[PDB]
Amino acid sequence: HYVEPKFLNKAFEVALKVQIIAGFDRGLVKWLRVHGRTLSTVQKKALYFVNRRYMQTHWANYMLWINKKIDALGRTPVVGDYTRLGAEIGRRIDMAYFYDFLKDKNMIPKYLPYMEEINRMRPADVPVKYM
Repeated sequence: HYVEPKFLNKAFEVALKVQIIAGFDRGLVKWLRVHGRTLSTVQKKALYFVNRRYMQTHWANYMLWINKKIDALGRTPVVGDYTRLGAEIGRRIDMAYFYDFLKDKNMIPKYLPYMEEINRMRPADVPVKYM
């Protein structure tokens, strides 16, 4: 049996997704400390979904940046490198600018079954596509 190669080691992909989602979520918690009493339970879940889907649709953009950092290391990369880079993305995207738009313009998405499915996944399992 042939083995289909992966385009990024699974553990490396997992470190990126865990750290990006964790960082986006940390900023959502700080934003909800201020605004959470003005949002319904389903609206708050929709914003958690927004975090995961934002990572998914910006994945290829992040990979371009990650790969330049990896090429600059001067050695074989290891999982810790992807943890550090995913945490940097997780902290630097100022998602509250988007939360403010969604709240202030009454644009928080209607919460749907597929969104709850994505929220209930482990970050490690959230699907990404390489392009």
